[PDB]
Amino acid sequence: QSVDQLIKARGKVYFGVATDQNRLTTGKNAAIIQADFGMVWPENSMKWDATEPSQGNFNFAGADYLVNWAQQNGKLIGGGMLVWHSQLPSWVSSITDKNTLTNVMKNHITTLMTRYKGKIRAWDVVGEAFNEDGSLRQTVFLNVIGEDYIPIAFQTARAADPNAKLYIMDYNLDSASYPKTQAIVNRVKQWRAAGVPIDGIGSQTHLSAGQGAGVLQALPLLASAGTPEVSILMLDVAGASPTDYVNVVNACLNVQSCVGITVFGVADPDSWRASTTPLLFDGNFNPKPAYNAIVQDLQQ
Amino acid sequence: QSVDQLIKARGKVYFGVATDQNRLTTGKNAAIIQADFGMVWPENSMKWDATEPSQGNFNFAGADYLVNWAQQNGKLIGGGMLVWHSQLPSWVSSITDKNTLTNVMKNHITTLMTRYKGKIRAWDVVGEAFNEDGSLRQTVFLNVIGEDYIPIAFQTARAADPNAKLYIMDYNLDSASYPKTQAIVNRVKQWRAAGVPIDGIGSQTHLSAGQGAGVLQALPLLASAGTPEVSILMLDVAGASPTDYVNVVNACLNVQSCVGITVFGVADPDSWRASTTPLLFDGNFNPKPAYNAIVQDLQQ
Repeated sequence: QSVDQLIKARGKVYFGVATDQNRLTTGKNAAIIQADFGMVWPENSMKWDATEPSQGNFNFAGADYLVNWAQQNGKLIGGGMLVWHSQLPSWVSSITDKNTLTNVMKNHITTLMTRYKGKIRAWDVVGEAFNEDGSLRQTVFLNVIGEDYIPIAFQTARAADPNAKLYIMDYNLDSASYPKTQAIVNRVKQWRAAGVPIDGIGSQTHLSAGQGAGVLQALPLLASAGTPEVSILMLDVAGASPTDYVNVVNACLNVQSCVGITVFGVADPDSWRASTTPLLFDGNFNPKPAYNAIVQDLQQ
Repeated sequence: QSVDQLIKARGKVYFGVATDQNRLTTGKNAAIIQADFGMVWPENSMKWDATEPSQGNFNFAGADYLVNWAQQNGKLIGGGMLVWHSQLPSWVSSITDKNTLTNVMKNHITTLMTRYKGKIRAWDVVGEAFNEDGSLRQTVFLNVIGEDYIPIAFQTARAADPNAKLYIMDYNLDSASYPKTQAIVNRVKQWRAAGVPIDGIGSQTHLSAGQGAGVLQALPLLASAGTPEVSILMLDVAGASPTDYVNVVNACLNVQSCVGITVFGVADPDSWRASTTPLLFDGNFNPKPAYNAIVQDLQQ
């Protein structure tokens, strides 16, 4: 039974999953995504070291495959990250000239978004821009361009595909009392009041056992930044307890601006932290109790 | 225990496995490969749709990753397929001029091989070139260029990297009485007598329960073509019976020119036919009975 259908029935946009070409051609991933999920997200195939490994040499084969598969099968598509310090090729982090890096950043955004113009529901334009204390992370982009790199990236992205929702993304936004959570709210409010086109906050939710409950307060706080959308992104939960997963889903239902949830893979052995069996299907592609508890929660 | 260490002790070159970047960053695949396998073969990253999706414009991000991982961890590397009708961009298959397709084919081979010159033990230069009845498969290469496309491919390959072993590969070479088995032997003997540098036949061994016994007669028949090497490539066996797998390993051991065996993935859920559970590790990354039977067989 399909959690995407059930969550749409509750007024949300999607229940989604990260995937890529070799997932869709192995295992039972393609069948499960067709039946049970409404949106796909590139596991790796749109990050910077995958898509522009040297200057101007774009690698689009993998993303092309995912985009075509999604369209053929009637699924929504997300993408990102456009601007991110991890998985950043050395040729970008070596740049010290402000104008050069500004144009490199603008060209990377514009080329990716233009290739799939109109087909991508939402992009994470900037990711992991905050330190844990809430100050801005001192990446090459902050150090060289300055604080306006975030305004410039969103402005550039809006011009490239005016139809896409533009998100800022970060992790460790799972507790309301955490400084990072409050800082991103305060900065996003101030950017949007200055005209920066930030449509969404995406919360990359990687939880330990028992941390689902805290998202019931954190997600409302993120929503108070006033963005039209917020999302739960790349969700997984060590142990995959029903309680944790149901708490996260209910946080999504409780927050009007929360458009949906994306889990970080289908089956446990294909997780980046597989020994914590943190996903909704087991190594035999059977649904786990957490999957069934979500169905039951969404039916009510 | 490492099947690769054990097969090396019986005088063979490797026990290998197919993999790629997102396998190495998820599950337990990297740790099992480090401990137990001696060679890696790209699941997808070196095929034509991934490496030359528009004419003359090459994508190497995924393949570079695999080659660097392998070098860092002391593993042999295989590559392919260079010339293959599947996963073939439509810009190639719509060429109708013989000289243009020949140059396109030569440019694809030379670029890939030159980039990793000296780092790749063996290349599958041509794949799946035969029909089941033993005639040559009518691909764009055969139709536009003619049967000379296979000599041209290998000659070009030998010039691009003289240190690499050059292989032709095909499937359903698993029975000594099947027409396709004798047919590839016939043609390889004739090509080699004409000076075509075919160093190896790679037998893409995808078996159903009970077919391992036939490989004991088929692989020596393949070896009668006189190539320096033969190999078992992309091995998997529906049901993963110890008896089938041991029979395949013993065929390798019995054939002087068989240099090793490559299995088509690490764990069952990541197989292209996962429902047949055809690999040596299960969905929790535990070694299966077939793995332990291979260990015992290699120690006898």
